[PDB]
Amino acid sequence: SMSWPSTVWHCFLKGTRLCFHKGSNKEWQDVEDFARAEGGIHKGYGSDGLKLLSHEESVSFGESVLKLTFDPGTVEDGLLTVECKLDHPFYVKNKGWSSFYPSLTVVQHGIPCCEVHIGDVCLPPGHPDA
Repeated sequence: SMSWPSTVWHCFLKGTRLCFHKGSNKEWQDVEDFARAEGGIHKGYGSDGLKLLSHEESVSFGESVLKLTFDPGTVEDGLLTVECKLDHPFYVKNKGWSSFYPSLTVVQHGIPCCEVHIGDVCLPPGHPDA
């Protein structure tokens, strides 16, 4: 609808931290450090979308953050847990732009959003349905 913000890797914005449940690195890593380290252990990861399974809120170094767990749809690829800002937007298949905090997303990105819920399939930029 409104055009994509600048993503670092998959649908994830700057400041996101990634924790892959499977593979050679199961530690938390900054998304930019990860994207630089790739070209490529995770090529194509989540290319059909990332289904949100769970969410919670936390504080990290004085900042309120979300912690989310996503399913890419293949057991062998494994789940992904991320830490992201409260205003992180997601482009949900069959629903469009969504956020856990639509008003904070408006201020930070200018994008009007529905509310995200468990079950939503979050698409990467350039997915055919995105």
